[PDB]
Amino acid sequence: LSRYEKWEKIKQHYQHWSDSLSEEGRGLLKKLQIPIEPKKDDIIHSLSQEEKELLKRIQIDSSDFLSTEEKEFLKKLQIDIRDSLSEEEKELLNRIQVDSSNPLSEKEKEFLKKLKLDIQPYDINQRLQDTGGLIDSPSINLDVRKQYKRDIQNIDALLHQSIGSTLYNKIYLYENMNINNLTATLGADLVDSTDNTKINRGIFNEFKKNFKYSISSNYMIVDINERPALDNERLKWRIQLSPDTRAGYLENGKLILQRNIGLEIKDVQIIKQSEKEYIRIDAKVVPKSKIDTKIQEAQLNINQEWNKALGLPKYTKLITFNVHNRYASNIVESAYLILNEWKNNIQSDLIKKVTNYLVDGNGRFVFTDITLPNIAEQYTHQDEIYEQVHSKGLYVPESRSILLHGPSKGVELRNDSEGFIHEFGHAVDDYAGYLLDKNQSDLVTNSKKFIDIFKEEGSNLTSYGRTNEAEFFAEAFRLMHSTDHAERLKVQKNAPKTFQFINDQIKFIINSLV
Ligand SMILES: Cc1cc(S(=O)(=O)N[C@@H](C(=O)NO)C2CCOCC2)ccc1F
Ligand SMILES: [Zn+2]
Repeated sequence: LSRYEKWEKIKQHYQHWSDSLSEEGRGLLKKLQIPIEPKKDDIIHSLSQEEKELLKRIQIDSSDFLSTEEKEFLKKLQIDIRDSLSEEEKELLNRIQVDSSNPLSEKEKEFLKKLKLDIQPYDINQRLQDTGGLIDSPSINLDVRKQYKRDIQNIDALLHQSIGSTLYNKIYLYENMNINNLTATLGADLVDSTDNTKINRGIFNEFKKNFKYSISSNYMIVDINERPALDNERLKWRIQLSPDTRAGYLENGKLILQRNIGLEIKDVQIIKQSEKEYIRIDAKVVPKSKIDTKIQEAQLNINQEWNKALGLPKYTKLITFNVHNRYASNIVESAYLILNEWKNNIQSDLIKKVTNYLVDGNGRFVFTDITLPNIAEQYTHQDEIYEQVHSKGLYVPESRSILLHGPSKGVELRNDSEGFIHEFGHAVDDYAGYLLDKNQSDLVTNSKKFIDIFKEEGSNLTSYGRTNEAEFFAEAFRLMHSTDHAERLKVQKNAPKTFQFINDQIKFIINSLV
């Protein structure tokens, strides 16, 4: 009631709390709000001459294991490295990335895999979001892992004062959000292709359809009064807190809320602000446990549903929903769609045989909104942090699992179903090689036959198909099972030796005896 009035009231409620903050608890909240960024100087200085030259040339955007932010920071490093080369050199040494696509050299990936460790910012809210709160996951340096733990414990203890039974229902809190923070997929096609000031009604129904609940595993920083959207801020959350939600007052009319809260999506509409269309999200704070309960129930249902269809013992734990972030209900809902597309597009006998092979190794299909290095099915078989990978999808042979990360975007994929089919291609590759040699299991694509076929047809299909034999097989396998016939034909057409090689590996799997 009165924007300035609302502000003043909330501030006063928290006034004593703010006055009691130590210079330590006050520096902590500042660190939480403004993460400590790596110094570009320090980084470049730590490199040797050869590494500088490598970093200088390397096709940064070619890496499939780096976030945009990490790709970008690295590109500034690249500029500074050449920030002392002729204009022509600079224009030339960058005007070839146009027709540039070269899955990096092994020696390039190794270098970047290690450099990625040195370019991380100290970001408490990101750590929590990336791990879904599972802050002991061995996805970062032990020493840094412990500092995060301490800061987080320290911040949890500061945020002890509830909003109160007087204010909760008397105030809405706000949050602007970039759609790409929940769905990088819908995000790049949910703003009307033609008129950017509008929302595509088709997608919006998509988005909305399955948006029932959301979790915050980090500390939401919310505005006491709604703020005009910035650039890519097409989501405008209107949040109602529970009488017992803990928070702290932040200068400039903001609140930091306690981590691990649950939210119930009450209404989602398309609304108009300053002549542009925005998506309004009305949410209500509820206990996380009440949402974790919906998730565990959805997990049990999907497994019982599939254990029957795939004829496995009912109690079989095949599917895991490792869900902790703000687009939670979508990840759950998405898994149903994906497994349906998978079944509607691949011979039932291929599905059963391969899925049984995974099950025999205690494999899983992991649908998640936390980064892949934090999924035990990967990390328990990858001690070296530099070899751990975050990406749209992953197949881990050692654990016979498929990991599929919801929020990210895969290379030239239309949807998550397709990422899944590609991952299943990896599993098919594994099983086939196994069938040929149970006494020395190896991947079919490691066969001399396929290797020669790769050296010949390896570049005929997707750019991503060129990365290596394994991926080429997975990409052909995916395309051979697309929902669009044209794609299925181009493989048989443009890559007949591969097509026949896969169909032959499919036939072999189907024919083998139990
Ligand atoms: C075209 C395509 C790319 C990915 S990705 O963009 O997630 N790349 C990873 C992959 O192929 N996983 O199976 C790589 C990333 C580097 O480490 C190995 C897996 C996932 C599925 C898919 F269909
Ligand atoms: Zn792959």
